[PDB]
Amino acid sequence: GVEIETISPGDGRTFPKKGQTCVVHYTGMLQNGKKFDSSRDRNKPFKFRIGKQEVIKGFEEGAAQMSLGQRAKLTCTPDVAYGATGHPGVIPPNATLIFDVELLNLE
Repeated sequence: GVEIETISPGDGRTFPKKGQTCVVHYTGMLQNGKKFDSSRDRNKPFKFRIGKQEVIKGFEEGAAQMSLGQRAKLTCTPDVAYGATGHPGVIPPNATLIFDVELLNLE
């Protein structure tokens, strides 16, 4: 399940498609917890493409439901990211994810 709660500004029309490589300043957050991940720290804006299952499933669908310049607010279910397994030492088992996501892409 992907829930979008948009911080508005942008265009609302340029949507990501297959074969396109997009650029995201992501920012993680644990529910009732602290940060666990940031692209704001490293200043390297995480260039990735669409459709290769590179990212987790919850972040994947929320990337397509945005447009250029927009700023969404994801909410990922446990079964789409890590929930039974848990990423070792960083994401606990049965975790619910929050993501500050800005889509400033190309192509």
